[PDB]
Amino acid sequence: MITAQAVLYTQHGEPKDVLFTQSFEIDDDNLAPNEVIVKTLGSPINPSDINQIQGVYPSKPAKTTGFGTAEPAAPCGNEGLFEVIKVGSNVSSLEAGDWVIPSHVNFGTWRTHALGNDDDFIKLPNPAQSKANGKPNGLTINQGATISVNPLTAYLMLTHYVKLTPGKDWFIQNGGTSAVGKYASQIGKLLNFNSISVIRDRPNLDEVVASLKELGATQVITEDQNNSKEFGPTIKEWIKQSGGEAKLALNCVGGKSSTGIARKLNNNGLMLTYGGMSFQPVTIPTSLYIFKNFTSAGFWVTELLKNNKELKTSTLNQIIAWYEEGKLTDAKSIETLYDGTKPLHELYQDGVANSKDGKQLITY
Amino acid sequence: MITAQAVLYTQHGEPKDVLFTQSFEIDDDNLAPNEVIVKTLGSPINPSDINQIQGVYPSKPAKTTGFGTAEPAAPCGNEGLFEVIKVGSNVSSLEAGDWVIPSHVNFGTWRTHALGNDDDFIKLPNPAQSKANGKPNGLTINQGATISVNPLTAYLMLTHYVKLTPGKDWFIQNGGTSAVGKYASQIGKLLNFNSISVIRDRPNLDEVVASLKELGATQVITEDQNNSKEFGPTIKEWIKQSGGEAKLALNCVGGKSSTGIARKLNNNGLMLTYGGMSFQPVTIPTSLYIFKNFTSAGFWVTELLKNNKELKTSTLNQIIAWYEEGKLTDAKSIETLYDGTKPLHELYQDGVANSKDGKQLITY
Repeated sequence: MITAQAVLYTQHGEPKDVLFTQSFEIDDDNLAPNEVIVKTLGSPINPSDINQIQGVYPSKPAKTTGFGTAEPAAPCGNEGLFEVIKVGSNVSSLEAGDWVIPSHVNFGTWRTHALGNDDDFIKLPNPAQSKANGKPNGLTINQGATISVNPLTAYLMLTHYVKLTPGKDWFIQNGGTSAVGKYASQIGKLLNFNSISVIRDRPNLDEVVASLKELGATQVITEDQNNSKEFGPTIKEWIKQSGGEAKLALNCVGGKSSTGIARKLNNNGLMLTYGGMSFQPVTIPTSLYIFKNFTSAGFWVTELLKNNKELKTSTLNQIIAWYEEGKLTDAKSIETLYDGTKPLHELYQDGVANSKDGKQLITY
Repeated sequence: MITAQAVLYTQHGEPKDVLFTQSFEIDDDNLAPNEVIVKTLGSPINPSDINQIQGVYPSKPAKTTGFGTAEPAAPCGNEGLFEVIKVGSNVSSLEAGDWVIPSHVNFGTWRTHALGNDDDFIKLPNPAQSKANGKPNGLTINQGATISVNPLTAYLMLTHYVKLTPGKDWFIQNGGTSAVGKYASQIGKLLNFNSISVIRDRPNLDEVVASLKELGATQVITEDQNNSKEFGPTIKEWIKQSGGEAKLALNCVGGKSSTGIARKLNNNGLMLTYGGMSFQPVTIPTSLYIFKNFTSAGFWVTELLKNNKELKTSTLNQIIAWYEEGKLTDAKSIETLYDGTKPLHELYQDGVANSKDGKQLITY
């Protein structure tokens, strides 16, 4: 018997108000043939996890009595890295010591342990296995635990919609220092796409620019420069000199920033909106739609990879391999280790409150 | 020889400052084999016509000296109804008395006559021909003169992008009292599509609403109602009771109105923006793109039909048949007849100045 902890809520609301910790049992002596028990290594806090709890994100786990509660309760967290502890008699795809992530969203990763079926999980190579496979790196816990949302988002937006000609064509993105933005710059470099990253001005601007360019952004401009009529010829020349075209815009900001990046595209451009900065709508001039054959659409990795296991698998495999081959780097998380002195839900509540400090990873 | 008049400008600007009327001669008795001489019967004043004159429209006729000016001067007008008066020795597709429209944009329709090739024109049936062939109606001059843009725009937006299920599915549009809006309502009735028309409020709202419903709008709402959060449930219930979905939004306004109609689409909705209400960008909440698989695109009839003569023909033939059958109606134009006692360009200048009165048609 294993006693486990899970972070739950019985009603939607702010995490600081509605979260609690539930102790529950998992019978490791009574595994069904296709069942596996996993023990959590780490799980991050993403905006989507918080919005889910808040009741404003339309993909969420059902409230159930599964954790032995008095009322139906929902678990929390959609991504996480776990270690396989024990497998049932018919399980061949997993064995003890393997690393896994959930195969689907809404699994609930803010907890110490989970019992599921072997197909509720996708195997990642653990460091010993990457090493034995001759790879120069193994995945870190943070890499494994955040692999399933941000890296896939960047990869898919860049490859699944418009085909950019390698060595010629351009994408432009705002939120250039966001997690997805930094992955997009790296993947753009790997795919041989040119890119412009648009970022907020800041005091250490020269250093941030050099850092993004090392990641793979071809050019970096500020939002003031994006807005500036008089800075605008510089950008047209960049694209002209390359011999290609700006075909794709990635928007996670909205408002004036969305306008500014849309206007930099050539004719027949596509914008994908994958995020937003509160009550700031996507704002595009009428003339771009009518006279420049401009299209604006959305991206939501959750919906896209719903009923597309092959696309999910093959994208995941490439991201894993790139970490192993030293070709992709993650932003560092602030790690809080659960040792059992403080209620689990409180580590996550602190993480939520401290979101502006950086990506919060609760580790175990 | 024929003595003709054309409305020209040598410099871009407001029509009231830059237009003048140029006399020119057309060699009546000296047509090349494929050439055609037409007399204008009527040409409307459209916003795009004015925008070309202002120099802020991306598709314009070349400035030349072919009208007998001293400087380069461009003609005016893209839409118009002409009557063939004489044809060259190898023309078989057209004869004297035939009604025709220009086959391409930038023809210059604000003039009394023109010389072209047979392939610069598309034939429409004249009323004598429709009548002789047993049709209950023939085209009026206004119908013919205005057939080439607005009716085709309404037909194509409704049928070429998304397939609406007869009896069940919905489109929503703003500018419901616009020429295109009133065509879309009628086409909606004829093809059994449900529709919501959003219109600005006005002192005679009830009369306008009754009139749009007779043309074929299923429901008519004000912009206030469009902006109301509390009205969402009524719209949701209209769509639920029909068993269909709101799949298509037609936007010619921008700003809050565009937000409003977008929000009323079901998942997987498409917006086509075909016009805009002066410095009001298309404004779409982030959540629609991410969570409702919303797409926003453009519509420009000039670009769509450039190299799709067959789509143009087929569409036009339908509008022509509906007019002959009495199934489609135009909005009545204010007509100013050119008789030689007032300079032609002054008739157009007055029309531009009187745009708020209604569509202006100069006749000959």
